Amino acid sequence: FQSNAMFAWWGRTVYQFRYIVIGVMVALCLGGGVYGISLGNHVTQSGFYDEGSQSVAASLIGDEVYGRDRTSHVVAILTPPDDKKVTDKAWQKKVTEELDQVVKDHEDQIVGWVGWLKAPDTTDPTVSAMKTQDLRHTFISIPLQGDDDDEILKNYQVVEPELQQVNGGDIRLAGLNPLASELTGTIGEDQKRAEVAAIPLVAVVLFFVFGTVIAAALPAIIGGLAIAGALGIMRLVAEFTPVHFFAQPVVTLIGLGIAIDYGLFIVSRFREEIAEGYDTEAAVRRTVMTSGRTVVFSAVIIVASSVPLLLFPQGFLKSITYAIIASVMLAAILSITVLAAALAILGPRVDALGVTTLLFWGRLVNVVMKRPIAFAAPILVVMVLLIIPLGQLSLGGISEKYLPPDNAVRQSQEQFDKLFPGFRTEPLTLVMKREDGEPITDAQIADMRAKALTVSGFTDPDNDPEKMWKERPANDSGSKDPSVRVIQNGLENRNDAAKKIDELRALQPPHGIEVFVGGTPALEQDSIHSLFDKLPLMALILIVTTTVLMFLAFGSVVLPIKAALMSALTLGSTMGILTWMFVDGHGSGLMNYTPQPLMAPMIGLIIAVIWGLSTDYEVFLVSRMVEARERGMSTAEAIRIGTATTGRLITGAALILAVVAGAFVFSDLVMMKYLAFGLLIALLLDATIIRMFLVPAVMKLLGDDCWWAPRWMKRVQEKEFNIFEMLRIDEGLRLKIYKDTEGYYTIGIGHLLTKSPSLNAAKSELDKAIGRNTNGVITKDEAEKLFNQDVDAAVRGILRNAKLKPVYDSLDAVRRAALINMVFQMGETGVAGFTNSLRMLQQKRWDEAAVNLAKSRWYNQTPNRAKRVITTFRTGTWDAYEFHLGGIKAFHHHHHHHHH
Ligand SMILES: CCCCCCCCCCCCO[C@@H]1O[C@H](CO)[C@@H](O[C@H]2O[C@H](CO)[C@@H](O)[C@H](O)[C@H]2O)[C@H](O)[C@H]1O
Ligand SMILES: CCCCCCCCCCCCO[C@@H]1O[C@H](CO)[C@@H](O[C@H]2O[C@H](CO)[C@@H](O)[C@H](O)[C@H]2O)[C@H](O)[C@H]1O
Ligand SMILES: CCCCCCCCCCCCO[C@@H]1O[C@H](CO)[C@@H](O[C@H]2O[C@H](CO)[C@@H](O)[C@H](O)[C@H]2O)[C@H](O)[C@H]1O
Ligand SMILES: CCCCCCCCCCCCO[C@@H]1O[C@H](CO)[C@@H](O[C@H]2O[C@H](CO)[C@@H](O)[C@H](O)[C@H]2O)[C@H](O)[C@H]1O
Ligand SMILES: CCCCCCCCCCCCO[C@@H]1O[C@H](CO)[C@@H](O[C@H]2O[C@H](CO)[C@@H](O)[C@H](O)[C@H]2O)[C@H](O)[C@H]1O
Ligand SMILES: CCCCCCCCCCCCO[C@@H]1O[C@H](CO)[C@@H](O[C@H]2O[C@H](CO)[C@@H](O)[C@H](O)[C@H]2O)[C@H](O)[C@H]1O
Ligand SMILES: CC(C)=CCC/C(C)=C/CNCCN[C@H]1[C@@H]2C[C@H]3C[C@@H](C2)C[C@@H]1C3
Ligand SMILES: NC(=O)CN(CC(=O)O)CC(=O)O
Ligand SMILES: NC(=O)CN(CC(=O)O)CC(=O)O
Repeated sequence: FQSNAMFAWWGRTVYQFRYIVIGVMVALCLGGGVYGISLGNHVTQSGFYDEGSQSVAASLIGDEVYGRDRTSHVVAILTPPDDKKVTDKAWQKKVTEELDQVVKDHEDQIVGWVGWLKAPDTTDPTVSAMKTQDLRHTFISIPLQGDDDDEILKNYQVVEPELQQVNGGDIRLAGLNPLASELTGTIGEDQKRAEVAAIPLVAVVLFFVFGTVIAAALPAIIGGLAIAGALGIMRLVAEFTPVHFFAQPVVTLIGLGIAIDYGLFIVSRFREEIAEGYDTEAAVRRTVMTSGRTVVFSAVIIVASSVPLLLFPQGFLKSITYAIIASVMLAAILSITVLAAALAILGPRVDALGVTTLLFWGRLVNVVMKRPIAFAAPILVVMVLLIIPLGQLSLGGISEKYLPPDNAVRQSQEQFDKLFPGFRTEPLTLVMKREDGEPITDAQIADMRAKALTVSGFTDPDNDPEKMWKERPANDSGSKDPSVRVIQNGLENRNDAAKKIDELRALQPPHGIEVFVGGTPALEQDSIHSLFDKLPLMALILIVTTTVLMFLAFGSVVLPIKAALMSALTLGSTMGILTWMFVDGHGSGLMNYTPQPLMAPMIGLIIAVIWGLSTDYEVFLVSRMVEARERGMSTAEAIRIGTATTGRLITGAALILAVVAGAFVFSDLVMMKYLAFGLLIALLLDATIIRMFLVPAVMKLLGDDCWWAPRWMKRVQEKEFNIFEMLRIDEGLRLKIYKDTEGYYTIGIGHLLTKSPSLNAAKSELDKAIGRNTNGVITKDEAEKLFNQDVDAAVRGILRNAKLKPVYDSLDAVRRAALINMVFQMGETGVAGFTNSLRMLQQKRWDEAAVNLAKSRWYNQTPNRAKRVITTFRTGTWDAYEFHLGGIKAFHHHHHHHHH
């Protein structure tokens, strides 16, 4: 619990079942990936509104009674080839027959085609308006089949290829479905751009991190298994709840980079351990206990940064939140299962194949350390003046402007609105529902119209307020229930939406009738309102949880307050820049996008994403500084320690992430660029300004005060392993007299009492040793003290031996215990026989000594104990004893049994 206890268990478990683990998980990830390629046909485009808003309710009631509008499904501009005019009866007949053929061949997809071209001899002003007055252009409407927008789009995409060939191909398709097909079509382009531009780029970066093919390929394989598995999970999620189109690229944009970053960290750690002298099995466990632990905790931070998005009612954000959680969790799991097992099978062979086969930063901190205010105050001000273009943001819905200005589908729509003005409308609606269920009378309608005319700001083309707020059209999909009537009118200024909606909702409905104010402006504004109405609580929950987790990771009261400061800074600065780029349009001409109002759900998402990004990177950096301090370093040093060995990893992690996000800034979908850029900025801001400058400078405000909590701080007693626990394993611990392998009476930790066959003689010796009537039984304490005096005796003899005193003096405390261990087992004169091996140890040639000692007869008679001691010589840690193989069936009394 709250301890490496379980990571230690899994670290050794994953090695032991390295074949089973690596087989099952790859099977599941590949199996899921195969199952996850059908996700593309089970995704939705809906989820940008508030399902519980009055505007959505108005739409449901409206569509129920009057029928959903299908006149906007497909709009098609027809233009006669040889500067001919639409009045040409011959041209009229060929095109008409072409249109009838498409409808005849696709009646499951198409309702029919409607337009002036169907009745050129009409007196209808609107129908006659479906042709330009130069008679060079005319448009038709092509209503499609389907009971929801996803089904309708699929029906469009079915008939689109043949529909595009009408009029010799000179037919321009616009409206909802051609635009929706183009907007959702951006997904595949971004995926393919990642698969071709981002993947080899990541491969190169990885190959410049490790000098080896295998070591560089492993993180890439993990990312690929993560994407496959995550998409399979999202496909499973689709069986229960709607999954948005935008969830698929998020898996690749965010999941892939994070997964590879995880793999990079763990493989890198595994190599450290190998180089430190630990064998494969131990290296695997130590990697999981440290890096695996860091990865899992990283996943928790990101999940905790994503969950608050579920407070938002937009299905768009919910799907994405599910996608992030599924990606990050799977990434963390894979890095400590498949990857660990792979390293457990490969071992040092992760560096077997190198480049041949397919072919004082450290004082810079000090500068700012000495000069904290020389760097902090300017940056602290600069990143605030970057927040000032965050006070100038606009919010809108989805339009053709989300596509680049040179996009053919966008331009077709823009030509339609140019050639045929007035046809495209976004009116506010007054949806009236009578509660009794009885018909709504003309008196009640005239009542509502009057109260609507009270509100100003609505269009009036016919210059007569009697012809304002006309009744919504009805089709054959409508129930025509008399208890529901809908009147509607458009705004003169669309930026008056939020205000005019309230005024309409301020009116008083007549005769007990529920009035629902709807329309696309209402849907957008209600969604905008819903998101900022809940943003504070989401922000509170976000900040609190991330701070609470940092209370646990740091053990400080100030540092989490400090990091919150930093994230809120790098957030507001980043979002201020994004607003400067996408709202004000700085960079628009260069990156070929249109300056426009943002989308409110993308703000909630980018807040969570930037926050979790800032928190995760600072936790890893700071947590280590903390470890150095506990290790005994100085405030200024602990910081130096921290920054320097997180350095190469953080930059290597930020870079790979930047590559992936960099592939997505080229997306034709403008909100995708907004997201990908938000990544790059906050990433760059943390990999440099925050980490290398602000943090250390804003860590010097004080020496020893940032580390402070009451006695509600980590105990970290550390059960500092000692020589007592060491030989307790090798020689046993018995509190009652027993016979060892030679049949001699022994007690405690291998302490010979006597060679007499008499038990009472041994009890005699024990009573004189402990200083009381023991009756053959001692306490653990008495055994420990007894053991100590034996250790002192062994040391005195070692220091008395001229063959052992030099090597003993040269050794660290841990390796000294290993030498004492040998003296206990075979005696000083025995240990002094290893003249060459002792010389190697004295020269700190750990590997050579370890190799040489294994060739001994001592290793032959007692391999398990010898390997334990030898490993201790190789690494200089207690690792060989803190985790050892069970058994130890034979106990034997040691040399240097001290007597009173
Ligand atoms: C772990 C890493 C890799 C992840 C890989 C994930 C594998 C995905 C699961 C394997 C395939 C599951 O198969 C799928 O399961 C669900 C069970 O609820 C079934 O779905 C069933 O339950 C839902 C519950 O409302 C019903 O709406 C549905 O009509 C019904 O058929 C699917 O018909 C089946 O096709
Ligand atoms: C992502 C952004 C999406 C952008 C969406 C842009 C789509 C624009 C859709 C334009 C809709 C044009 O739809 C067109 O409207 C007129 C009415 O106004 C219809 O005309 C219909 O109503 C008129 C009178 O109101 C009747 O006299 C006529 O008999 C009838 O056909 C046309 O049959 C239809 O083709
Ligand atoms: C990256 C993949 C993620 C998927 C991206 C989303 C693509 C699908 C949504 C594109 C269109 C947005 O959703 C759509 O917006 C337009 C206006 O905003 C609405 O269209 C409304 O306004 C237009 C004029 O502007 C009217 O002609 C039309 O009668 C009316 O319905 C649609 O009712 C709504 O369905
Ligand atoms: C060890 C294996 C390593 C690789 C494993 C990863 C497998 C998954 C990678 C590809 C993601 C799934 O496959 C993906 O599915 C959808 C539908 O099938 C495709 O995309 C399709 O629908 C999307 C939106 O729904 C459209 O934008 C696109 O025009 C269309 O082609 C993607 O272009 C394809 O990339
Ligand atoms: C601390 C633990 C961290 C790990 C948490 C893992 C995440 C799992 C939490 C799922 C929350 C429950 O998910 C529940 O179903 C859907 C999912 O969109 C939500 O969606 C709700 O509104 C949508 C509109 O889009 C409806 O289609 C849906 O019928 C409705 O349930 C609910 O508001 C939510 O209550
Ligand atoms: C992690 C920290 C998180 C930060 C905490 C965030 C709390 C900030 C709450 C501010 C509330 C802003 O409130 C919101 O402002 C914008 C304008 O700016 C309004 O938006 C309205 O005005 C703008 C400009 O005229 C229009 O483009 C937009 O279509 C319209 O809806 C919203 O209707 C309103 O709800
Ligand atoms: C998607 C939402 C809600 C937030 C963004 C999620 C993102 C990118 C966090 C940044 N952190 C991911 C990789 N971080 C890397 C990992 C390896 C190593 C040690 C840890 C873990 C810290 C660094 C260096
Ligand atoms: N482990 C040892 O020192 C064995 N030595 C024995 C010695 O140094 O006297 C022989 C050797 O190094 O080959
Ligand atoms: N492990 C035992 O029971 C006996 N041991 C001997 C010992 O621990 O001293 C054999 C060995 O370690 O190879």
